[PDB]
Amino acid sequence: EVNSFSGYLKLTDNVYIKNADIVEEAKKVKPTVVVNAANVYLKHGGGVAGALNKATNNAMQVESDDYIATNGPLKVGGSCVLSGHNLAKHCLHVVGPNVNKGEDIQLLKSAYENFNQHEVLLAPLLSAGIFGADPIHSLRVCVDTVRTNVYLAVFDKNLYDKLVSSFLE
Ligand SMILES: CC(C)[C@H](Nc1ncnc2[nH]c(S(C)(=O)=O)cc12)c1ccc2c(c1)S(=O)(=O)CCC2
Repeated sequence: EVNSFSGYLKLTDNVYIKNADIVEEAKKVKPTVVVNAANVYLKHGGGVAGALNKATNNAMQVESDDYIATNGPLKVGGSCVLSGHNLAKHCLHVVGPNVNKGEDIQLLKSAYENFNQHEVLLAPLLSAGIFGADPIHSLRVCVDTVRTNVYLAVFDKNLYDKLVSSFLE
């Protein structure tokens, strides 16, 4: 079956959320698009990007190095479409701002705007974790910006519960 997301809670008409590991969701669902929380040189060294690369047995990193050699780095707030390998038809590599490294939080709107070129996506919460954005603010920007159908996988029950409570205020 196509895009068989299960156990998500619908927040708005086009935003759904689950307490789940995006790598395990991608292997089960085989979505048309999985979003990677990338950096501008597509170096998948840890966190979500490192885990998605490891699940492709490093094929995503080799493909990413070839893209950067020909095209140069991405900009913060930008994206590129590459192969999904065994995880999806396509991977949309999106660069959210890293607030812990001084990047502008306003670019989080530009980052989520890349999702609107794809009808259905499996995604992480952009700029959260060690990128330093406030995760409740990242969910609000996602809900206000994305107009296509996005399934957010957030792999922490404590954070998932705080995000659903904040949305339902
Ligand atoms: C907030 C946090 C619970 C979330 N983590 C995750 N969310 C969803 N699926 C996950 N799998 C794994 S794993 C066990 O394969 O490493 C982690 C994970 C997350 C969301 C966004 C970002 C990060 C982390 S980061 O990697 O710190 C920096 C880039 C932006």
